[PDB]
Amino acid sequence: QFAKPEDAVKYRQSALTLMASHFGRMTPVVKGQAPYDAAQIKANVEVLKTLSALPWAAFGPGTEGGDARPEIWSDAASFKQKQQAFQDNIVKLSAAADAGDLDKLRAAFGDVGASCKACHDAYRKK
Amino acid sequence: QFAKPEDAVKYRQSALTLMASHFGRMTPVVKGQAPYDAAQIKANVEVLKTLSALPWAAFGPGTEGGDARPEIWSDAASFKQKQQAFQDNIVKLSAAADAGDLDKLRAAFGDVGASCKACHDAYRKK
Ligand code: HEC
Ligand code: HEC
Ligand SMILES: O=C1O[C@H]([C@@H](O)CO)C(O)=C1O
Ligand SMILES: O=C1O[C@H]([C@@H](O)CO)C(O)=C1O
Repeated sequence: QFAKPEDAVKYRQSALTLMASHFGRMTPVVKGQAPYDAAQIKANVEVLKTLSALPWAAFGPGTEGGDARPEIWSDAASFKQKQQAFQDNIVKLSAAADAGDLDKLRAAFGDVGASCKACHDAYRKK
Repeated sequence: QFAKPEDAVKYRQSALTLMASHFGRMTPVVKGQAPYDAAQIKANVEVLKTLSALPWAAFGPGTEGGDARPEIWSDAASFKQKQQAFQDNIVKLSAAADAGDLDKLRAAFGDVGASCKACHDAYRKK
């Protein structure tokens, strides 16, 4: 869907920004600093679910740029396992949110965050 | 969810960018230049549905900036009717996509586009 590689870069950056917001806005809740409203979090995690699937299609062939390391393309199978692990942890977060269980939510939240960082450590420029 | 007004600006700009992409990528399909796969479009419109609800919460009190005109806040009821009309036209687009009907899709697509422009004409800086 991208006329030029820069358009793919702008899309994925925007998608990832929207993820950081829907993920990070729950930090005060999982820390207990803000109240836990199970329905609120269920709805937010549904949004995060949808967003979490979007960036990866914008790293298609020919879309080198931004802060994406070139190894995303030369090690396509590894990069796909980091996105899959992340998306599988998002499924676990959705399950915790759907269950309305704050303990399970904070554990699942931590697993998601670790998956973000694992990908950044390998595939995002400094 | 925004520490500073600039964070709300960056969020809404990112959300709107993701909308322009999920909306605009269907242009070749509604023009007949690309093939119509009803399931493909149904899935894409489901993404657009979700995205279409996101920008508005990032024009909250105190978030003046970007290319948002100040009248968004001083004429809050008018701005809310432009976002509601847009979101109602998104519902009609979802119905067309769910029905798998290209005629209905192209009419609903046109109505959505007109609603984007109507809001821009009143509330987006030049
Ligand atoms: C690899 C499988 C990734 C996972 C999982 C996550 N992110 Fe990431 N992120 C990745 C790359 C390769 C990049 C660079 C993209 C580019 O072309 O520049 C990023 C970038 C971000 C950004 C910055 C976006 C911007 O506005 O420029 C943010 C805020 C970000 N990523 C956040 C984030 C979060 C919160 C994640 C888990 C919920 C996460 N990312 C996962 C690669 C990957
Ligand atoms: C008012 C109810 C709007 C409707 C409906 C749509 N948009 Fe819009 N858009 C609006 C404003 C006030 C702004 C400025 C935001 C800011 O703070 O800068 C915008 C901006 C855009 C952008 C640019 C985003 C960026 O990266 O800076 C795009 C690409 C955009 N809008 C597209 C768009 C489309 C395709 C719409 C219908 C599907 C649409 N917008 C509706 C206000 C409103
Ligand atoms: O909210 C965020 O979480 C991850 C990372 O900090 C998790 O360790 C990230 O990159 C964000 O923007
Ligand atoms: O794809 C788009 O459609 C609207 C407008 O052009 C409809 O007339 C808009 O602002 C986009 O970025």
